[PDB]
Amino acid sequence: IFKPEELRQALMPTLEALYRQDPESLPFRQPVDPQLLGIPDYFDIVKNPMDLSTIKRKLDTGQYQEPWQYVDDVWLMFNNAWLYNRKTSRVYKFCSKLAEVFEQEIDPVMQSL
Amino acid sequence: IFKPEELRQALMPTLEALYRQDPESLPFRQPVDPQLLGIPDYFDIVKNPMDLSTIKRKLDTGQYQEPWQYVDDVWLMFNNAWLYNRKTSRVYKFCSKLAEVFEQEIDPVMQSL
Ligand SMILES: CC(=O)n1cc(C(=O)Nc2cc(CO[C@H]3CCCCO3)cc(C(=O)O)c2)c2ccccc21
Ligand SMILES: CC(=O)n1cc(C(=O)Nc2cc(CO[C@H]3CCCCO3)cc(C(=O)O)c2)c2ccccc21
Repeated sequence: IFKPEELRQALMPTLEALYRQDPESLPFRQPVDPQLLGIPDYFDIVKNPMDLSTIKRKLDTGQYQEPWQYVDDVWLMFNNAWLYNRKTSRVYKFCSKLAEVFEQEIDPVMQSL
Repeated sequence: IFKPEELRQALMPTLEALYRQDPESLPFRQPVDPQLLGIPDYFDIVKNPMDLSTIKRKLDTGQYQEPWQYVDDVWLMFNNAWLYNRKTSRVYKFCSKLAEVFEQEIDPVMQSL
């Protein structure tokens, strides 16, 4: 039993704190476009894309029933980037920065719920 | 014989240093849109518009043959902004800061190649 308008109250500050990271969030504010980014093999590796805009729209439009689905999506987005990208690349490091932030934002919110 | 991914690795640090200027890079991260910004004389004054998202695209999709073409697109972006906006304007002052930064990051990079 979980309602998605309280989930907005509860979880959106955590999402907002990822968007707040600048410039680290910018490669995550939109879906990965493999041709435009010059990474045509992206979907030979990643099979479930995720990004901040998809996560925000799902919060905004009730596609999250429980809060662990939001959490798993946020980790899917980061995992994808750690899976595809080189460890020395800026996008990898940006991923690790957002992940750090996300871990500290999300714990008290989830310990509450 | 500069290969696309060689230019991308060498030059993209300088593009990151531009994005890291907040708020100064904010008006430069997407193409100037006259309707949305209410400036219908923009294209009567600026003929070769340039912005960070275009420059990034060209680097991502190997559209630069040599480093001086990138350096040219960055300066074109600055010169358009100084040309169009009044000296007292936020956009002009922001531009000035982005150029002082770029000058400091482009130096070791061009020598290095
Ligand atoms: C999510 C993901 O894995 N990626 C995301 C990439 C990427 O550059 N995304 C990106 C990055 C940016 C701007 O990010 C800046 C951040 C500072 C470094 C210069 O780029 C804008 C957009 C967009 O408006 O569509 C997209 C990317 C590039 C190469 C390999 C992987 C990439
Ligand atoms: C590059 C250029 O010449 N311009 C860039 C202008 C501009 O404000 N672009 C802009 C600027 C911003 C960010 O605006 C910031 C500016 C500083 C902090 C307050 O918000 C976002 C967008 C967008 O959402 O597309 C666009 C602009 C406005 C008037 C005249 C010229 C302008």
